[PDB]
Amino acid sequence: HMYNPRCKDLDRDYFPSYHTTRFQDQPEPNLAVLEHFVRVTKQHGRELTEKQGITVDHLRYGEGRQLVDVFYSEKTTNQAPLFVFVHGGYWQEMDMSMSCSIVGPLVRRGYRVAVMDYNLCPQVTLEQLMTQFTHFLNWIFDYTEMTKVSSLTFAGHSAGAHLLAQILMRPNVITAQRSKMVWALIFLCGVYDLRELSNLESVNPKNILGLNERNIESVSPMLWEYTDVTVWNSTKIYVVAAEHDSTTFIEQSRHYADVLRKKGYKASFTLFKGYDHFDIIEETAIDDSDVSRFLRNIEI
Ligand code: NA
Repeated sequence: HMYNPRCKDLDRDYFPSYHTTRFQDQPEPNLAVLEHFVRVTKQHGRELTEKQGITVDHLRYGEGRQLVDVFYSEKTTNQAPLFVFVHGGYWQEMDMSMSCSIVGPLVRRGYRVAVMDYNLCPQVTLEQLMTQFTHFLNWIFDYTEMTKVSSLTFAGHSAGAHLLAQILMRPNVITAQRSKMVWALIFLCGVYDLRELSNLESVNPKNILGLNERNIESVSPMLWEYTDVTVWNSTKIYVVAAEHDSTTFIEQSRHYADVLRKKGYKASFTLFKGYDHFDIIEETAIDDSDVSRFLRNIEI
């Protein structure tokens, strides 16, 4: 429609699972690319604590699904930097058991890694899920200050890249000092402008995101009016889109990166050759992978 001027189908251009070049021997490649996603990532999660010698602390920032699993190696100092991952799933699915592919190589490079969970729609309106996420940001800074670690990196995939993007507009929580602690913000294949997808029964069935004409501003990072930009000048921001996403996905990332840059943040856009929306996460469990080396390079 808008981010894809060649568009025919929107229910296809808003489900990344259709733009994969993988599983093409299959009648429904999309179902295949999800089955695979769910399976391998759960495998990655069990392997962390059953074969990799990594330790996990089970914490929470709130009731029920509002959990933080903190992964570390005991051979490494407790004042290690902290890497925070915010998972995807269209605000309707995905959980901790599928969110920990990224942990292993980072722990092996000397990070502590916090992998968080959140409540889904429609248990919350997206709008509420977002005030809950604000509580998680307060919790994670409260927690790092406790351990007097003063270097953090945040990464969010997909709907989690969208949820993460509020860190730049919650200054009553994220002080200038807190901002100063952040080395990088990484936004993997997110959505930033919800205006289109809001009116779809395939993405938003029976309006479970609880959106409407009045809160569309609020839930669209694309549309905000950024202030107090200079306090983020120590933080590098990387908006990433995968080569084989939807065209809509890719351009949203590209424009968000532009919005960010024009407003004067240190942001860049990347189009990541060979990846789709999903294997771009799957492969974070492999230290040698392309995406791994990308995260490594952010450090210099
Ligand atoms: Na540190």
